[PDB]
Amino acid sequence: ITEIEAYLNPRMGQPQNEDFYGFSDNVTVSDDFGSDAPPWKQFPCYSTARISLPMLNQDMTSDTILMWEAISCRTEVMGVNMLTNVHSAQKRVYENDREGTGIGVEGMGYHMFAIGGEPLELQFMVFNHRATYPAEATVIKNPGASSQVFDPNLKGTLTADGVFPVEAWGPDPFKNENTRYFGQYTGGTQTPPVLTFTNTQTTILLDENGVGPLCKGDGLFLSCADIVGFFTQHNKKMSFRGLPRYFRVTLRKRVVK
Amino acid sequence: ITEIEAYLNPRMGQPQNEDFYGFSDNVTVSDDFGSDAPPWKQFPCYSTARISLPMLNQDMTSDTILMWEAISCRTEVMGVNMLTNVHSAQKRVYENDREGTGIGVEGMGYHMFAIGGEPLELQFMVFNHRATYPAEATVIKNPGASSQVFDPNLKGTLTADGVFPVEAWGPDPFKNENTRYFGQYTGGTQTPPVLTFTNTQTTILLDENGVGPLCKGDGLFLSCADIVGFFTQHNKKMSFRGLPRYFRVTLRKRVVKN
Amino acid sequence: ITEIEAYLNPRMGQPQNEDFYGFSDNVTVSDDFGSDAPPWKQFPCYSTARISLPMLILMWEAISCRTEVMGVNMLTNVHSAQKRVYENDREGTGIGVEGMGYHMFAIGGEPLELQFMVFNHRATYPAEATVIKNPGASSQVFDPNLKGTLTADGVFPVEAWGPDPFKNENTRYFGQYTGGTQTPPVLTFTNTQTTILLDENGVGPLCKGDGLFLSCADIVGFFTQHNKKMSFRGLPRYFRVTLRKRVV
Amino acid sequence: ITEIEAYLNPRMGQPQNEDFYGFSDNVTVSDDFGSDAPPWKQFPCYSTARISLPMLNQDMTSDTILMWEAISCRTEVMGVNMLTNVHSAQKRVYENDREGTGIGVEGMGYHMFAIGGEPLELQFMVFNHRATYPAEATVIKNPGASSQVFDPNLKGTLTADGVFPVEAWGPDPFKNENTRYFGQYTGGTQTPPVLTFTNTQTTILLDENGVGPLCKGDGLFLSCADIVGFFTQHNKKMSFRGLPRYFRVTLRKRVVKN
Amino acid sequence: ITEIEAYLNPRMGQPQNEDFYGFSDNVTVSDDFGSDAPPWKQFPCYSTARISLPMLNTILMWEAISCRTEVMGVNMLTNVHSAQKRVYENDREGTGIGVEGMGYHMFAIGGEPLELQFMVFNHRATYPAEATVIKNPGASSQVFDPNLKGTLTADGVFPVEAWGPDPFKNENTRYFGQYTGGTQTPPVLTFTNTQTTILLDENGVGPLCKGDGLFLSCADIVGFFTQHNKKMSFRGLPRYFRVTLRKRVV
Ligand SMILES: CC(=O)N[C@H]1[C@H]([C@H](O)[C@H](O)CO)O[C@@](OC[C@H]2O[C@@H](O)[C@H](O)[C@@H](O)[C@H]2O)(C(=O)O)C[C@@H]1O
Ligand SMILES: CC(=O)N[C@H]1[C@H]([C@H](O)[C@H](O)CO)O[C@@](O)(C(=O)O)C[C@@H]1O
Ligand SMILES: CC(=O)N[C@H]1[C@H]([C@H](O)[C@H](O)CO)O[C@@](O)(C(=O)O)C[C@@H]1O
Ligand SMILES: [Mg+2]
Ligand SMILES: [Mg+2]
Ligand SMILES: [Mg+2]
Ligand SMILES: [Mg+2]
Ligand SMILES: [Mg+2]
Ligand SMILES: [Mg+2]
Repeated sequence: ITEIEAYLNPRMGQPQNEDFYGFSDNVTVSDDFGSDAPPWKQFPCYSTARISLPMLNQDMTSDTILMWEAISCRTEVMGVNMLTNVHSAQKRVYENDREGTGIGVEGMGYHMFAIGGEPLELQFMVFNHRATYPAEATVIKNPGASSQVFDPNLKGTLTADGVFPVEAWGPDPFKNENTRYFGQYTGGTQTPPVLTFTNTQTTILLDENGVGPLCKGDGLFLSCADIVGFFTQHNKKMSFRGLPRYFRVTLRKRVVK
Repeated sequence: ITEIEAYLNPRMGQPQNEDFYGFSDNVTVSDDFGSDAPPWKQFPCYSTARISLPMLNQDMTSDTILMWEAISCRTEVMGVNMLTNVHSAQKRVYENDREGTGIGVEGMGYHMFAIGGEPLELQFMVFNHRATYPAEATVIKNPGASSQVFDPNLKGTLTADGVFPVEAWGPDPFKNENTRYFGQYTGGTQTPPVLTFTNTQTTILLDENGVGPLCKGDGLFLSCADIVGFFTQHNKKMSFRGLPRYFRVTLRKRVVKN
Repeated sequence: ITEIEAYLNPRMGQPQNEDFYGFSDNVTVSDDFGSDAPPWKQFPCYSTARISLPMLILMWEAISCRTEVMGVNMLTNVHSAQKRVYENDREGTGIGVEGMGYHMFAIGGEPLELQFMVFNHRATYPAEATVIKNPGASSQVFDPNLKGTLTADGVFPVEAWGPDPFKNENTRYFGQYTGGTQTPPVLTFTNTQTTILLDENGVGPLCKGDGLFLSCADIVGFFTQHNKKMSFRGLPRYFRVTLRKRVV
Repeated sequence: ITEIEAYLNPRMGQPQNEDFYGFSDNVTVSDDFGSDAPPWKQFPCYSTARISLPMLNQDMTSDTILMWEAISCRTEVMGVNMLTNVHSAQKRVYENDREGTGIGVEGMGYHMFAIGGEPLELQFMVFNHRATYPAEATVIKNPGASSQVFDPNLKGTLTADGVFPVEAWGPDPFKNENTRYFGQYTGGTQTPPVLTFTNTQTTILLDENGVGPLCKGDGLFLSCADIVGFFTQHNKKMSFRGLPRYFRVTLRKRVVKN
Repeated sequence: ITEIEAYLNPRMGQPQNEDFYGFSDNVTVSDDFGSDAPPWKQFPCYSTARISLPMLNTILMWEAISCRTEVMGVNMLTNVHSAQKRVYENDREGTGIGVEGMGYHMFAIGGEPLELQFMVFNHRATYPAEATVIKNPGASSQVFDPNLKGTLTADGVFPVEAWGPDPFKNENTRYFGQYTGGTQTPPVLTFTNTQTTILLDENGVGPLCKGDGLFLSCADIVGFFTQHNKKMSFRGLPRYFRVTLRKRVV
C-alpha cells in the first residue's frame, strides 16, 4: 500500500497572501431576483487538487493493466482551534453595551469532500436562476428557470480550484461512479458551528463490489468546501469564514481488466 | 440485476419553466378555521412518477409470471449546495440596519420518499377539516371533523404528480404492503435546515420475509416531498422552497405464483 | 401466528365529531398552586383500547409490533388561523405547531399499570377526569400508595399518570418527552421498523382473557391563534402487533 | 438470581410532606463571589440509599467469601408525565398579553445515577470557592481557589441523603472501582427538557473483567440527582424541579477470592 | 498491564493562586484586525503533562493500549446563584443564566509531545510575551501553511486559538476533539466511569512511550461566565486520564 497526504485551503473569496485570506468579502444582498449580481470575492467556491501518483508503466505484454485504487481515507477539518477566538474585531454579545465576548463565527455550515480517480462530476443548481455571476466564476450562463431544480442538461466537472461557486454546483448523483462524495449542510445565521477532529477515524472507499476509486492517468482527485459560518464586524457587515481540510488516502496497485 | 436512475422535481406550487420554479407562491394565513381557503400555488404537493421497466410477460394473469423486485435503493436530495446563497433578495440578519447576510432558507423540513410496485396508498388527514382546497388539488371534499385525526373511510392513492397537497395526505400504514416509505419532519419557521448528501448509502428494501416491492405491470413507483424550509423576502413575505430527489433502484427478476 | 392492526385517536380535550377534534380547548393558567383548577377539555388524557383476539392452557403472546404516528403530513399547514412569523406586520407564514412533544405507547396482555404523579398536588381536576382526589404533597414525587390502572379512554390526564415501573411485568411501554413552548416538533414515520416485545427470558406479553391492551399519548405541540390563545394538538397512532399461540 | 426494586425521591430543597415537595425554594443570586451565600432549600442535593441484601454467612477460615454481585440494572426517571402540565401558576408564553400556556419546566437538566457495593466516592468541586454553604449542607469549609478545579486533597463519600449539594460534589473518577456511575448535564435556562422512559432497557454492570459491583457488608448503594429544570412563577421567581428515579438491580451470589 | 491515573487542570488564563482559578480574565474585544492584542489571562491555553513511567532498560517500551477519560466537576454547572447575569436581569429576578456558549473539548495521549499546526483567526493579532506563538506569522497562517509548526512542550502558554493538532504528524499520539460554537449555546457534558477508548492503530500498536514518558494534553472550555455587568470570561474544567500500558518488545 502507498499513502498520500494533502491539504486543500478554502476559497471563500478574498485573495491568498492578503489580510482576509480565509474569508469572503462582506456580503451584499439584492432587493430582487431580477437585480441579483453577487460581486466576485463575496461568495465561496470549491477547492480541488489533482495529486500525481507514482507512474505505473504499462507493458501491454498481458491482457490487464495496473491502476492505483483508493481503498480508504482519513479527512479532518484543520484549524478548528481558531474558532475559540472571541476577541478579534467581532460584534459583541452585548454590542449596544460595548461589553461581552465577540459572538465568534456562527451561521450556516457546509462541509463536503470528494475523493476520486477523475474530476468530480457536477450538477448545476441555483437558488435564483436570474443571478448574474461574475466573469471570474465558472457557471452555466443564462441557465433558465429549470436550473432552480433538476435539469439533466446542466452538467459540469470540477476542473479548477477557487472558481466554481458552491451556491451554483453540487455533486451529480447520476455520475461519479469513480468518486466518493460526502456532504453536510446546517443552515441558519445564528447556528453554532459543530466540528469534530481526530486522527483515529477511517472512511472505507470500496463500493458495493469491493472496488475503490481507480486513478485514471495516475491522478488522485481531491475536492472540498468547508464553510464554517459567518464573521460579523462591529458595524454588522458579515463575511464567510472557511477552514482548510486534510486528506490521507491509502492506495494499492490493482489489476484491472 | 437491472439498475434504474430517476429524479423527482419538487412541486412547491409555482409553475414549471417560470421564474419561481422550486418555490410556492407567498403564503397567506386565514383569520379563522371557518374562512380558510389556501389559494392554488401557496402550498406544496407530492411528487410522483411511474418508471416503465422492461416488459417481462405476454400476460399479467399467467399461472406464474416474472416480476421486477426492488431489492435496494440509494436516494439523495440534490441541490443542497444552493442553500449557501445568502445574497438573493432575502430579509437580512440586521434588516433594520440594512446590513448582514440574507437569513437564507429556514423553518420546517419535511422529507419523505417511497419506492413501491404500485401507487403509494394514502391516508387523508388535515389540520383543519374546514379548509377549502382549490379545484386544482386532489382532496376528499367535505371530509368532516373526523379528518383532523384518523378516519378509516378517508383513503386515497398517489396517482398524479403535483396535485395531492402534502398537508392533506400521508402514507397509510394500514396498506402499502408493496411499498417502503420513509419520512422525517422537523417543524418551526426559524429552524436551521439540516441536510446530508453522499453517493455511498444503500437502503435495503426487502421485508421481514426477504421480499422487495414487486412491480405490478412492470411499473416502479417513486414518490417524495422535500420541503427544505421558507424563503423570506425583505417585505417579510414567506414561500416554501423545495429540492429535487435522486433515486437509484436495483431490481432483479423474481418468479411469482399468481 | 396472527397479526392485528389498530389505531388510537388522540384525546387532547375537545369532543369527537366537532370542529376542534384533535385539539384541546384554549389553555388557561392559574395564579397560584392553591387556586389551580384546569377546566375539562383544556388538558390531554391517555388513549387506550382492548383488542378482542380469537378465543382460545393457551394464550396469545405478542412477539413484535410496528407503531407509527399518523398524519405527520398535516404539520406542513402554515395557513390555518395561526399567529404569523411577523404578526406585528401581518406577514409571513403561520408559526405552525411548536412546543412540547410527549409520545408514549404501551402494548400489553392486561391494562397498563399507572403511578399517580402531579406537578402541583393542590390542582383540582374536573369531575370528567379519573384522578386520586386530595392526593397530598407526596404525589408531587413518588408515593408507593398512589396507584391506578388505565381502564378507560380519554379520561386519565397525561399530567397526572404515568407508567408504573414497579409493575407492568406483562406490558412493554416506551416514552419520549421534549418540553418547551417554541420547540420545533421532530417526528419520523416509516413502515420498515419492527420492535421486538420479548423480555430477557424470550417471552412476550401474554393476553389475559384473549385481550390485547394498546395505550398511547401523542402530544405534538401547541396551536397558537392570532390572539395568542394556545391549545394542545395531538395525532393518532397506528399499531401492528404479531401474536403466536403459546402453551402456558 | 435475586432482583431488588427501589426508588429515590429528589432532594431539590423544599421539605417533604409540604406543598413544594419536589421543588427548591425560589433561587436568590449574589452580587459578587465574595458575598455569595446560597440559603438552605434554594439548591439541590444528591439522593442516596443503602439497600440491605439477604445476609450471607462468611467462612472466616476460608480464602474465599460470598458476596452479592450486581450484574445488571434498569433505571427510569418517573413522573415525566407531569411535565405536560402548563396550567399550574406558570409564567405564560405571552405574559404581556396575559395569554398562552405556561412556559412549563425549562432550563438545565442534570441526570446522574450510581450503583455500587459501597458509598459513591466524591470529588469536591465548586463554581465559586468563596460561597458559604448553610450549616444543613455537607461541604468542605474554606476549600480555597483549588476547589474551583481539581485538588487531590478535596475528597468525600456520599454517606447521607439530601445534604451533599449537587453544585459542590461529583463522582471521583480516581476511585469508584466498585461503583458504576452515569451522568448527563445540559445547561441553559430556556433549554427544553429531554427525557425518555421505558421498561425495556437493561444496563450491564460487569467491568472489563466480567465482574459487577460486589456488595460490601451485603449493602447495595444507590445514588442519583434528577434536576429536570426550573419552574418560573408569574412574578419571574425561579425554582428547581426534580423527579424521582426507579432502580431494578439483578444480583447473584458470587464466590470471591479473599 | 500497568495503569496510570492523572489529571490536568484547565489553563483558562487566571493563575492558580487567584480567586478566579478555572476562569479567564474578562474578555476585551478589538475594534479592528490591525489593532488586535488579546491581553495575557484573557484567553485559554492548552494543558499538558509528561508522566514518567517505570524505567524498562532486546529493548522494551511502554505501549498505551487503551484509556478512559472524563471531564471532572460537571456537577458545579448546577450553580445558578454565584453573582451571574440573571434570566430577567432588568427585573433583577430569576436564576443566574449559568455557563453558556462554546465548548471546545480535546484530549491527546501519546508517546511524545503533541505535534501542533499554527493557525489563527486574524494573523495580525499580537499575542502577549507570556504566550508561545509564531510571532508575525503572516496572512497564510489564517489557513493551512505547511511551514507553521510547533510541539506542545509547556503547560498553560500555547493559546488554544493559535494551535491545533497537526494531522500531518502525530503518528505516535491519538487525539480527539469536539467544538460547538456560539455564546448562548446550552452546554452538553456527559460523565461515566464505564467507557474505554482503544488506542491501537490499524496495525494493533498503541502509542510507544519514548524515554519512558507518557504525554497527556487537553483543553476543556465549557463556556462563558457572564457577570451582572455583562463582562464575560471563559470557564474550564479539569480532565481525568486512565491509561492502560503493557511492555512491548520493539
Ligand atoms: C387553570 C385554572 O385554574 N384556570 C381557571 C382560569 C384562570 O384562573 C384564568 O384564566 C386566569 O386568568 O379561570 C377560570 O375562570 C375565569 C373567570 O374567573 C372568575 O373568577 C372571574 O370572575 C372571571 O372574570 C373569569 O376570569 C376560567 O374558566 O377561565 C376558571 C379556571 O379554573
Ligand atoms: C446566593 C446569595 O448570596 N443569596 C443572598 C441574597 C442575595 O444577595 C440577594 O437576594 C440579591 O439581591 O440576599 C439575601 O438577603 C436573601 O435574598 O435572602 C441573603 C442570601 O444569602
Ligand atoms: C483584544 C484587544 O485588542 N484588547 C485591547 C482592548 C480593547 O481594544 C478595548 O477594551 C475595546 O474597547 O483595549 C485595551 O486598552 C485594554 O482593555 O486593556 C488593550 C487591549 O489590548
Ligand atoms: Mg449513474
Ligand atoms: Mg396492513
Ligand atoms: Mg416489579
Ligand atoms: Mg462521607
Ligand atoms: Mg482508581
Ligand atoms: Mg503523516
